[PDB]
Amino acid sequence: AVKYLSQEEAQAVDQELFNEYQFSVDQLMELAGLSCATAIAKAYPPTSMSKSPPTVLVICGPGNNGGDGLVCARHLKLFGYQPTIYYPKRPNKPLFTGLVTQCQKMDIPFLGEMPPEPMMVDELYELVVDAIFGFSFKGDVREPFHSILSVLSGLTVPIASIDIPSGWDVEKGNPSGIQPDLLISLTAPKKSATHFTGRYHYLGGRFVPPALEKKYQLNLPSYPDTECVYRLQ
Amino acid sequence: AVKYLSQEEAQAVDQELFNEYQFSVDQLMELAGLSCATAIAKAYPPTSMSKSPPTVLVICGPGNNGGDGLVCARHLKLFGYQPTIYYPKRPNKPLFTGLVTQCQKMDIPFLGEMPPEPMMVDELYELVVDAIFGFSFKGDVREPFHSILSVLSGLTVPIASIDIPSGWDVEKGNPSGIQPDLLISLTAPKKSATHFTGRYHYLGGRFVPPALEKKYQLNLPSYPDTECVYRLQ
Ligand SMILES: Cc1c[nH]c(=O)[nH]c1=O
Ligand SMILES: Cc1c[nH]c(=O)[nH]c1=O
Repeated sequence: AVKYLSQEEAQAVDQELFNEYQFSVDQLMELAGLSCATAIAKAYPPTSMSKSPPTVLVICGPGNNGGDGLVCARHLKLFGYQPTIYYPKRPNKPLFTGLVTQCQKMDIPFLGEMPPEPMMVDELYELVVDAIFGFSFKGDVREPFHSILSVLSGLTVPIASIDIPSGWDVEKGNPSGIQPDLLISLTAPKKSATHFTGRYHYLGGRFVPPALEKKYQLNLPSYPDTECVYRLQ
Repeated sequence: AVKYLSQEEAQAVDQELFNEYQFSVDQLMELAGLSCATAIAKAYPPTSMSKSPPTVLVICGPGNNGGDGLVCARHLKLFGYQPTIYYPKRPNKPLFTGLVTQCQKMDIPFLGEMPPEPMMVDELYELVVDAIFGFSFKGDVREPFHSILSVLSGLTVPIASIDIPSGWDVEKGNPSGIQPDLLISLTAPKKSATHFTGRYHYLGGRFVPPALEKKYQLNLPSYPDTECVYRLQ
């Protein structure tokens, strides 16, 4: 049975990865983003969708979860989805400026505003990716994300969350928060994951050294062959 | 029919990727390395091998092909191979120091010398990955790579080459050079690829924007589902 990580633990593992093992931030994010794009394509394959190419809104927050979202948007386009991104708060750091340019030149469009009504999102986007807040959230949630989350909580189309459903307390969840259909837990699941009631839970981020998985007793499942995702439960 | 690129063309496409599209070097290398690890696992799956875990020597050169090799070693270990690396000439740049530490802490060992006789390599390593020179080679080939290539040309176990078989002229090949069993062409094949006579030719590096594939008329095949490799011919 895979370990579900405290916020303490998750912070520690993440910090080993960057300092002790010296993975660069972009390397880990590229693998995370790919895992996400991959989970989405397995859960919601293109052939199984009414639109062709199937359309997807990726909503990216102001830190690393946002960046996973950018990577994810990009691999989705390659897997034959048609993504659109909303990215309202963009850290001005080469990592993020690069990701934005990549998507831009992939003709992945960045909206200037969130569609203000649940219905409009529903009509335009067959699936929505919540790439807003991640495991290091505390929060608490400022604008424009409060009003964004609030639009999301009224959607009828599925939500895919990266790592944590944004708006949820990282260990305790949130009974009134958003309720996604797919959760991609990166590295290993966080304790908020026990409150998850969607259909698809996937593990992603196939880059965890054995020595580290042992040290924290993560008990990761065996990813099949060369896959970067594993369907849990 | 996929385009086979001149060295001119390949240099140009590569430079669009980094300048115009602003992919960072590590992002592209992580995807390349993964493609390689993946081609190897599909061509030589673990179950199909006499040793368990199956063993692999990754020989890494002094530039980017070397770095793809480091990434590749690492994903191989994750896919259940047991790799060993020989990396004699290491650029002292954070990118490469990071890759070395990652592998080190994965318990992937870096040999201090090349086993000097073809037979010793054969007895220890079921497969050898040629991660030495890449598409920007001119060369010409200095030590210790000359004596290395020379050891390789006497092997009985298969060779997997990344992008180009090292020692070959990038467009014209090399009749007396090494003769690999697997070639992983990254991005798109180079003209040396027409001289390839091994069994496995895979395309890798699933990150080519449509606008760029169109501008250079690469005519890439369709990668299946969420795969990062495609078997050619
Ligand atoms: C440990 C860790 C690293 N990176 C993530 O995105 N999530 C995690 O839980
Ligand atoms: C265009 C190009 C980029 N990167 C590579 O490794 N090989 C290539 O041919």
